[PDB]
Amino acid sequence: PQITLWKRPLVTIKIGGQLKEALLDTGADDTVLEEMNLPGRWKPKMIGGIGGFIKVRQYDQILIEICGHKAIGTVLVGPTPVNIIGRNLLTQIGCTLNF
Amino acid sequence: PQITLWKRPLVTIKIGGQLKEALLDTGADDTVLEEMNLPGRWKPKMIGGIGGFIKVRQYDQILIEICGHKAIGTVLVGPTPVNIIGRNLLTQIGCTLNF
Ligand SMILES: CCOP(=O)(COc1ccc(C[C@H](NC(=O)O[C@H]2CO[C@H]3OCC[C@H]32)[C@H](O)CN(CC(C)C)S(=O)(=O)c2ccc([C@H](C)O)cc2)cc1)OCC
Repeated sequence: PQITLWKRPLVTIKIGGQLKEALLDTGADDTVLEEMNLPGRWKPKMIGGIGGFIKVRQYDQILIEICGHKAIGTVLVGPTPVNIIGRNLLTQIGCTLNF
Repeated sequence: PQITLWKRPLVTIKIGGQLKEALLDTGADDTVLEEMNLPGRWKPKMIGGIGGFIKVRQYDQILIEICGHKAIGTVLVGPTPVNIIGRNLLTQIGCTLNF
């Protein structure tokens, strides 16, 4: 689909078998989701945003379906203010900016 | 044009008579620019994201040119780590997400 930006580009995602809402975020290198339970191993990681750094849990090679498009990649889980889909997965679903 | 997301969507902007590099950021409601001493009145504001909040100065009705496309709107100035073009201006240049 084509998504305009008059509203926040929020979409429904499916991860770990559960539905959530997430923001398509071209300014994010990586994908960061609010605190949740995901199966499998994970490693601690740090990520920095506009206000500083936070501790996240890094889950690699995670299946995630974004607006009907499948991706398999890295998902960071931690105290982000909002579920954000970053470029690591936006590229997988073929997302581009156009103007 | 069409901008793929393999790398950060960085573009040249013109503001306050100066050229700068800025990120086309669909995850940003508003536009946040590096410290610059723009003329005119402003009001203080707090904006937050990953890692907490920072203090910025809000200027209204500021003209920005983004890849040759002109836009006019609110710009927040402060110690942001990167220049962020948000939806308030991205809409004005007809920017969409597409997949
Ligand atoms: C020298 C390098 O600096 P740095 O590493 C941080 O640099 C960056 C800082 C911020 C961004 C943009 C930001 N992206 C990330 O947070 O992405 C995270 C995850 O993926 C990683 O890639 C990039 C960073 C990591 C979002 O797109 C937009 N945000 C909102 C989302 C969170 C809802 S927002 O910015 O908070 C924000 C909030 C309110 C408003 C107005 C008020 O509406 C405008 C903008 C990009 C790079 O230093 C660390 C201290």
